[PDB]
Amino acid sequence: DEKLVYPWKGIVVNIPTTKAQDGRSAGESGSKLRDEYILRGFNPTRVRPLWNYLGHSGTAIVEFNKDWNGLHNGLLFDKAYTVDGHGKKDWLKKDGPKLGLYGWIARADDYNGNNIIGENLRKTGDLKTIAELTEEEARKQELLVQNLRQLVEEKKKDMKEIEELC
Amino acid sequence: EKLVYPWKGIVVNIPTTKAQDGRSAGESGSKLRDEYILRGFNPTRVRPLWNYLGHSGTAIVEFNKDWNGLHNGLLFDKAYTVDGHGKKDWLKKDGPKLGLYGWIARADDYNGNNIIGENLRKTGDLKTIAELTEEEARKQELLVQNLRQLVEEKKKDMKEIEELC
Repeated sequence: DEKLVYPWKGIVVNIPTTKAQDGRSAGESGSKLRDEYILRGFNPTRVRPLWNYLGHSGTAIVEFNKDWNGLHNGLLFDKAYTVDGHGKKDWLKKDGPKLGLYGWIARADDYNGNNIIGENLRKTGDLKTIAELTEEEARKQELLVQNLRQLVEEKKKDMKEIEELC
Repeated sequence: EKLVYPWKGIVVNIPTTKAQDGRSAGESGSKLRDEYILRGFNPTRVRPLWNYLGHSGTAIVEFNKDWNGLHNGLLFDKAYTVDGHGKKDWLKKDGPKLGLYGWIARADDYNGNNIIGENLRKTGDLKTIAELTEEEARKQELLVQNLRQLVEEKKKDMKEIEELC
């Protein structure tokens, strides 16, 4: 199906910024936003705003753990904003003025995209397709059980040996 | 039939020698241990049974507590048996016997009212193969579940993600 950015990443936009005398924008460290997401159960490792020549672009990348708990967290992050009426599709409606953060998990569109996001997604990660991953993992598992059953199967044979002698 | 745990071997007809004082003596049996080792029988210990004459002409062969032990002991047993030197062979009133006669220790020996039985009860207890053989493959059919369980779990964890995706 659709691919995603490994390691899993979150995109949030519409961060409030402030323009200083020199004309550069600034903003919160995002560790404030990290904490919130932590308290929310989203357990991200890192929240870094994307910078440019002006400074804070009003967008940040949310970083999740490489493992399967990561992907879990990120998806939650995604479903939250989506159900709150603050998904990407919501960010993009020309339907007017937007209030508060809008956020979504990073897929191929974002990785591809010709902009400061896409540029910072390719600098840091690679596309990967869920099922492809989801498959290898249950294959890696159906694999050991054999090897275990094998080892038991063996011990069983070792036990019929003795009985056959007895 | 039951057997003596830890597994033991009985060998009889060890040659002995009578000293001036009227006591019998014999080899240490570590010589016999070594032979059995070279034979693949891998015993831990061979100790002759003594009394107040000294060497009774019989020794107990000791095997490891584990399942390799029982294996070794049984081999020991089948060897002597096929060599024409089992217990049934030791006991025929059919005449004069040459060389060691040996056999693995079962209930008869453990019970028996003699220096053997007395030294098997002092050192071990009867146990019935199947009873043991059972618990072991039950202990095993048991973990595989618990493993499959753990995998079964990870599989569910994986459908979760797919269901969200």
